[PDB]
Amino acid sequence: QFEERHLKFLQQLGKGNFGSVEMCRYDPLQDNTGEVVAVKKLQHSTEEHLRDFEREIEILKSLQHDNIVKYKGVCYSAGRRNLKLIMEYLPYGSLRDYLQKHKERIDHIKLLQYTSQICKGMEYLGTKRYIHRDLATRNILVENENRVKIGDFGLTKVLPQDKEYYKVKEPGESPIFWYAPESLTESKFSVASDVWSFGVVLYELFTYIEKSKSPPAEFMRMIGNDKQGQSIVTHLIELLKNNGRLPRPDGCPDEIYMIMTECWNNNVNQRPSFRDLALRVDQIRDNMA
Ligand SMILES: CCCS(=O)(=O)N[C@H]1C[C@@H](N(C)c2ncnc3[nH]ccc23)C1
Repeated sequence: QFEERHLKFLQQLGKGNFGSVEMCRYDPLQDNTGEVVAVKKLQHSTEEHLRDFEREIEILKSLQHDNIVKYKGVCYSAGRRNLKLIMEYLPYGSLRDYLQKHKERIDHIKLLQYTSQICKGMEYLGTKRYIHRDLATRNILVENENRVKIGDFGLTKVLPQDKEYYKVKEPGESPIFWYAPESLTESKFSVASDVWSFGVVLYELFTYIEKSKSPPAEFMRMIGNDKQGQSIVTHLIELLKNNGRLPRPDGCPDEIYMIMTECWNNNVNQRPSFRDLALRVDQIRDNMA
């Protein structure tokens, strides 16, 4: 149980259109010896966003896996109008920041160890028919030098039993440069669209988060200056339809780029499964040694 009066703000960790994550101390003894936790809260709270947040909390509470961030509890203290999700806090931070910082000691075998773990986490979500929808290094956390965890479930949805996709028509900001074509055009999300986004995560890893090499940076460079009265998402859809793809990262092995290109198939049914991805990654890693 978490009492609101004992949560002490330390630092901001990240932001989403309607959500924010903060590093807080939970200090019931009020002597600064309390545990440091990660607190997720709604930015501009609504009755609709609260119900969605309740679902997100039920999703994370239902997950227990070595490569999934741990649920600690909730903090209401003021009915259902100031709901907070309490999670474990990982001092090493996001994989996005860690990779950039430690790019000299992180080798390809290490990148593939993280890749394998994300795949394992994703296969586990699949057993529960959960679609993550927002896979990105920004949302992956570093437990230690040999372990990562999927750390946010803000866009995660459960598939209904009757279909293999979830349709989401909703404002505002979508991570369009991580989205599968059918997610851009039909707002259709599936295990297959999470595989496409995984391909983009694999790309982020092998660029070591070089700012000018990010998926928005590369797609924008490919779209070019000829924007002339058309939106960026219109240009992106056309580019993907015409088989335009993110380039092979500098020093990335052909076999690893092949996995990315397979994830980025226009036909959802031709994309690999997360079990096949783990097999292929684990073996490329074993061969590197
Ligand atoms: C709201 C949209 C998602 S976001 O803000 O783009 N990414 C999240 C911030 C968080 N993160 C870096 C964390 N850092 C350390 N410990 C942690 N536990 C739990 C989380 C967490 C992932």
